[PDB]
Amino acid sequence: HNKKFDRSEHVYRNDSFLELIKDAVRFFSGTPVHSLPPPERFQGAGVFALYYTGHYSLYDEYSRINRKAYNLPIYVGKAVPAGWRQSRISDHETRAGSELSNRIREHGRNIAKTSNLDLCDFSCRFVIFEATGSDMISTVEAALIKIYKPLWNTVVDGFGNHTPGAGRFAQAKSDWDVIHPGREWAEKCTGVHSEPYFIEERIKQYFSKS
Amino acid sequence: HNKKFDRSEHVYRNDSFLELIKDAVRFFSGTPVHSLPPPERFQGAGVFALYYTGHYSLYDEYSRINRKAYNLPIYVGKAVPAGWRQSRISDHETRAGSELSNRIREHGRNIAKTSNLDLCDFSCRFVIFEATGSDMISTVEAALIKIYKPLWNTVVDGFGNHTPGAGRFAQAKSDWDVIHPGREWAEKCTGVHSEPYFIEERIKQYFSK
DNA sequence: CGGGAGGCCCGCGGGCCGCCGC
DNA sequence: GCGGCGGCCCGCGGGCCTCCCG
Repeated sequence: HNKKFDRSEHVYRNDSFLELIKDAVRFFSGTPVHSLPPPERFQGAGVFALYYTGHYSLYDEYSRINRKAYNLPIYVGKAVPAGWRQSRISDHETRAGSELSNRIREHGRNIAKTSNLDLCDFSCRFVIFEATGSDMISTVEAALIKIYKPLWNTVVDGFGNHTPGAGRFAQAKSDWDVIHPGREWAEKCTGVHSEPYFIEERIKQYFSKS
Repeated sequence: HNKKFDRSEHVYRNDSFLELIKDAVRFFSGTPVHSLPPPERFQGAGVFALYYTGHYSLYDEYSRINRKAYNLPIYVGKAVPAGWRQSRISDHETRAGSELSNRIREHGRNIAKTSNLDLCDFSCRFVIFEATGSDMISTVEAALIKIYKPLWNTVVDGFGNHTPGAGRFAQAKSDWDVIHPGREWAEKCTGVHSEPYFIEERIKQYFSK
């Protein structure tokens, strides 16, 4: 403890970065668009976007919005370097990892298990933030989400989830699993999930705004 | 697609964003130290670190590391503003929330619950990131953890847990709990958990190079 | 039988609900 | 009945574990 509490001295303002962020976003937007997952595997961590062009009833708008360019993301994720929680890269260095390609791939697999979504109707964009750049990954991801408010980011939860595992079978599958059954593990959960009607209604709210 | 695939076309080269973290990390280091919890409540979202100065056997070494200054944190966390998960911020009708303060206190309180740690032996530092700097919170925390590798984040897991609740009761009591009862809810967990000897043996290792 | 990738655990803490004191 | 405080759900995904191919 120290006498004289003064809140002003704990606040961190440094505007320098906003322009760094808008430079990243700017760049992201012009990166080539590939199918899901990309035709080759690659090393790197970074950020990515998923785009829909199919006609599943609830999402048909995207085939309209995205008809002429990949304009609106359904989802935007990030693959951060290994070591975010414990930072234990302490005596086993690398092996330049490839965690971005891996998530993107994982997400492709999950879609491919759904009954009502066709992986052929998704594409992506992704950026690799190198060496020291890796520090941006999160911040850019937030900006992208602030700009597009992608549906699986701002209305429908659970796309990005891993299995809860035994020990957590009792919890509820996510909204994302209720409307898109089924990853196996989603079907082993006994927990009371949302009711399809509420999730569908949230989705319609999302597509009302001009 | 339509293209070739040219990994190179997706690469973002940047070097100065790292300097921003440096600035934030160094600034954090400078901020006034307060006990746990801080003497007053305050509004803001951001990052905080916790400090030990006590003599509970296993952690006694901190009383020698932090003897002269608040050097090495035992745990580093974050608190992000309300509606961050679905990017509906103080829209309508906040940003005047006080989530940083509030989590610092839930932390104090968990500690107060243990039978073998004394709250007075803990101090803290915190940084508030204001609007539009809150995008950064996540990252500063990660750097702070990379730099200080704080025992609880990197070795004695669990302090971070809120109650897992029903639905998750079959998981294993966390390392942290198994050395620091008694959070009510940890007793409800039924998974096969790690052994005190190996947890203590890991703490001994933390202080050995 | 070691390195990599994907499987299967729980960590951190966000969000929302309910109880409480205004 | 509000909003502040706690408590109890789970999102979101990191990391070790495994299984397999050398």
